[PDB]
Amino acid sequence: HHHHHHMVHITLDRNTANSWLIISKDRRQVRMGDTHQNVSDNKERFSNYPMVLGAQRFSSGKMYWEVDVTQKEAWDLGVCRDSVQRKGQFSLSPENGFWTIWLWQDSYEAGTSPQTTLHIQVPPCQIGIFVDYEAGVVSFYNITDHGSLIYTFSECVFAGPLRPFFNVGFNYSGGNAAPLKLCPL
Ligand SMILES: COCc1nnc(N)s1
Repeated sequence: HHHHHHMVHITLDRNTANSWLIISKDRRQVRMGDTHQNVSDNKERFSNYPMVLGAQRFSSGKMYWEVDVTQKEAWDLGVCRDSVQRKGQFSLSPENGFWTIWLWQDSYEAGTSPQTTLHIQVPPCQIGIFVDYEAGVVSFYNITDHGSLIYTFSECVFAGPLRPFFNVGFNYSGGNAAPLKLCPL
């Protein structure tokens, strides 16, 4: 791919984070804390899952960013509508306003309904996410494997402003404490 030149500087929005997340001072890293992080509750916070949004909102153009997933066992990444549900249980699907992939139990899947099996030969340490708003495209790239394509959502019906979307995953196993990190340009 040749998408690197649409690179954007993404920062995390503390106000949207689940109350157990810890976001770094530079707003570029997030990890699961071992307890409630002593913040007040608000209507923006994801209640049920260890999720957080980027601060940036996109309604046009082409955007590209990269996320470090080194040594994590579980995570979700992609984009979502600014108006996605925050409270209670929900599935990650385009019908619910999410364009995502994930790692779970040693398999990678795209968040279609129902979910789609991904075929990745080289487990990624860094993921590139590309959004073309006008074209209705969200694509994922394996930075560890020379930028190879992972998955493309096409004919996307965004139906609103988009935000970068992150899930650090639970850490029931004691093997998923590592952060998600936004990689430098
Ligand atoms: C000010 O926030 C009001 C709230 N209502 N539901 C929550 N989860 S917190």
